[PDB]
Amino acid sequence: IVRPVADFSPSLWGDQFLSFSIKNQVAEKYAKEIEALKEQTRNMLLATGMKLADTLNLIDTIERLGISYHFEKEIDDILDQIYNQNSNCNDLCTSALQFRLLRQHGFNISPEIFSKFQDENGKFKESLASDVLGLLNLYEASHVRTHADDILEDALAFSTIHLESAAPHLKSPLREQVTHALEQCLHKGVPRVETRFFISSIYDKEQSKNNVLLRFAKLDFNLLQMLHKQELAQVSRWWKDLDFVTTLPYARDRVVECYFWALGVYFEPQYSQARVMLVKTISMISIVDDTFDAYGTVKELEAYTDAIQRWDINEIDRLPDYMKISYKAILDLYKDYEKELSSAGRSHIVCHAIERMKEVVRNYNVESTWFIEGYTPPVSEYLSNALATTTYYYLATTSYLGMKSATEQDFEWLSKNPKILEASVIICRVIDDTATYEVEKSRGQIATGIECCMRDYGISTKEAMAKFQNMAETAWKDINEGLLRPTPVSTEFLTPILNLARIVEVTYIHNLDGYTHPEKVLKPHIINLLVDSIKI
Ligand SMILES: C/C(=C\COP(=O)(O)OP(=O)(O)O)CC/C=C(\C)CNc1ccccc1
Ligand SMILES: [Mg+2]
Ligand SMILES: [Mg+2]
Ligand SMILES: [Mg+2]
Repeated sequence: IVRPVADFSPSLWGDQFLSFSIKNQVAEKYAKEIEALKEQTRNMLLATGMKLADTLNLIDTIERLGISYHFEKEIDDILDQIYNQNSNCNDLCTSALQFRLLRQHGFNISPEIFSKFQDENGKFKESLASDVLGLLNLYEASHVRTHADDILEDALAFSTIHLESAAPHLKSPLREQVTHALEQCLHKGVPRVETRFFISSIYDKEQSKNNVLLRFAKLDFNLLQMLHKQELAQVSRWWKDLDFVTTLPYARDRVVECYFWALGVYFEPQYSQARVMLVKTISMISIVDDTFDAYGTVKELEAYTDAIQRWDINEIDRLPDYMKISYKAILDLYKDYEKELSSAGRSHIVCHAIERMKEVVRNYNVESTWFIEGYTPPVSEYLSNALATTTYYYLATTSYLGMKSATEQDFEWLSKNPKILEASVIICRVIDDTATYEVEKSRGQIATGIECCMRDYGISTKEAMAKFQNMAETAWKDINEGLLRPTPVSTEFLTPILNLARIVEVTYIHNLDGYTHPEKVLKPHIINLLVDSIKI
């Protein structure tokens, strides 16, 4: 039994994360200052009689600075008051920001707030083309559209063309802020990634910056980063004591990138156990994926799939030796979770993630059977199988395991494949197929996603990759709609699903598999979030 040659890049990190010792001296210093700075900032938020535009800029600034999670209450109370007052008497900049902030927090503010900036056509008044700050906020706001916001259909295109035209002559740091927005809007970016950029490249270089907020943000980011580094060290050690690097060499060695993925789902300290649990799962399912996708014979993947279904160590003897390595590690991982959760009595909930992994595995095997047989399913049939293979139903479910507040009713909701969950699953699928179309139209895979879309609709690779990006746009509208109150579960359990969609957009920016090829895209992110501190 001779197998496809290993062709993956090795982890570019070595063991540079393997051992991080926190400096308690530094950490307690940072924390002590932050407490003072926090209250200073709380009082800024609670100041009486501010103008609407000042309030929205304050909240915007704090959120971009990455310190808003300290003021969920305060910030919500303020937006709720703003929402319930209906202020239709502002300019484009304030209006667009008001719109974006309220929408991001689930307040279904009407898009009619924009009617005053449009002609009798729904086309934005061209006279606004010289109002860069207005354009900039209209641009950002244009990305939180739901299906009901067709009024904003022109906003992205209008804002874009005029931001592009103005950028070269703007002063700094506004120029850099615009250029970066044009490349990566705020709403669909990874929060820590955007925050690092905002703090260092923009806010720190503003003539007008608030020094208390700047300092607060720098200290908080560097403090959490110490936590993240501990987390990664612990996970790196865990991955090293697994040694899949040598025993399962056919697979991608990307546990750092997996941690990046878990960090994107949530960064707050309260989600530390959840990150550690999540990243282990991400890492492990990545191995399973590579075993189906680049090593195991169909006969071998059958025994593997059945053994996953039966879920019981008595099945290892039925498996090839290298498959016993991954299989016992999988079963072990879940007994780990059961125990890690044992003290808070939340052990039972593990079977939700287990069942979702079984489901992923089932569809890995189908996918495999299609490739062997050379089957090109109709797009409907292809999606009904290829949605789960994103692993995203599964990761979403996993992400709840470590959240102390996650009740059974939450998992119950997530199991019914709610529309918000399905939308980010769709985004993952259509982006993965677009990026890795020419990756694996070379590796002999006649069963690619795009290849179904072409044979089915009688359309070219052009129209195929479009009609896919099409579904991505629809899905973002559904995500945005899914955040609106009344929410089906508490917002805390929606943000991970939204964050999962964000990470896919960011990793595959410019249409490249940034996970398999972390070099160009992911490595700079990883350096700025987990290697370099923000110099103070
Ligand atoms: C990275 C991987 C699948 C993508 O690689 P590939 O394009 O070869 O998959 P495919 O066979 O088309 O499903 C899943 C393992 C890593 C995880 C959980 C998070 N990252 C992720 C990235 C893209 C798709 C799904 C998930
Ligand atoms: Mg696969
Ligand atoms: Mg794969
Ligand atoms: Mg693919």
